[PDB]
Amino acid sequence: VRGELGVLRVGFTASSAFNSVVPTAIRAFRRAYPDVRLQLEEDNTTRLADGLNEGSLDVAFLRPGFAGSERFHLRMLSEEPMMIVMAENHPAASYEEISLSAFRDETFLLFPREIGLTLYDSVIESCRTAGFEPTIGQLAPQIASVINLVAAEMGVSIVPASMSQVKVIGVVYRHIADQTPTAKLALAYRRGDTSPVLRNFVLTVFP
Amino acid sequence: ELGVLRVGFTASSAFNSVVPTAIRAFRRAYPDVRLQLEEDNTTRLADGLNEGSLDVAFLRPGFAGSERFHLRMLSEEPMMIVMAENHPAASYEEISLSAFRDETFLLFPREIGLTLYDSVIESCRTAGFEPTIGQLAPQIASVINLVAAEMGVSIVPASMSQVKVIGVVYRHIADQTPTAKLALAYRRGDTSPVLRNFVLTVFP
Repeated sequence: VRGELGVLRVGFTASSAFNSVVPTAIRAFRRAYPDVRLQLEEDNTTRLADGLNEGSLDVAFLRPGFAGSERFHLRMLSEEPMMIVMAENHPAASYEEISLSAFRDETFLLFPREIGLTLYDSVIESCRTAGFEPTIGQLAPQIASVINLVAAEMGVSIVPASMSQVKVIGVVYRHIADQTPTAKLALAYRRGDTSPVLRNFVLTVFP
Repeated sequence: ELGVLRVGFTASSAFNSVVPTAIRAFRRAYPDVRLQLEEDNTTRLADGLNEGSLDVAFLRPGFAGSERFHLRMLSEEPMMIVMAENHPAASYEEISLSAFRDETFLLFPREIGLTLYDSVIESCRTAGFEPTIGQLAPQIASVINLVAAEMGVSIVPASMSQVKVIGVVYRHIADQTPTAKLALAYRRGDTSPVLRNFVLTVFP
């Protein structure tokens, strides 16, 4: 009965929310352990890291490949293909499978590097791997914000595959035929945490 | 026909097609104007109209200081309800608001905006209860994802139902509610021809 009562702080990143595993993780756990009071905090991967260090978070969903990652339990959760979101009318939705080289001279909308550090450097690298430096467009607040801006035919973007559940009119998500760098997702917690509540949560994702 | 025009809009309106459609269309007709988009909530939108940083805004009418501007109504969409897919309420064809009295509501003023947030609260009260507000702490944009996680139920503009997050469903509200309104606003007496091309493109 250890740890079936108390309070757990769960953090996750803005676009990781859209990945179906965070809502599932949370929903499963709130079933087994109704009595435990959750506390959800959505934030930057470095925010989630700092807060796990601080004691202000107990478990986080976050994108591995951050500096100092060799300080926590990092358990690989999810790997997802990255897809290009354009406007429906765009010339290139006509091509079946999209090569990123066809978007050299486009304006690439993106989140700020501080706003999404891990996703960004891999987004640029695919363009680079595709043989051009992307022209950065208008900075937008959240991953969903850029999708509506694509609907307004303002740019193309690259999003995790789980954003293709934002079915705004007038955008489409296509698949790149290059490296298709993925979006990794990892369950991260504190090394040495003997909380039972934490493992009640950590085994929920890993039964 | 030349210059820059500064356009602004609420995060939530960008799901209502009128905003992409009116931008996409103007961008076609007038490629020489450099569009500048500022996504922000209505109160700062008006602020930017006043201090001069914004020349038109898509926003929610009936705010205070709304007589210092021009506002022409653009759309009105009903507000629906998002709930987790294995909710008891999923199974009713038409749902009421009464049936959520003891329920947990997930409103975040940041995502939806004051004017919408308070009216949804008002709406519950008209049903016959004070809605028990879910998470005050660390407000995060996008409730649908906490609704997929069975943490509550939220009320969102009909536009938002294009967010087909797995594990949520959306249903219409049989209780007569207030709807989600959107105006289009510019300063009184702005005498730009570039500004007028934006308004005419929205209201042709």
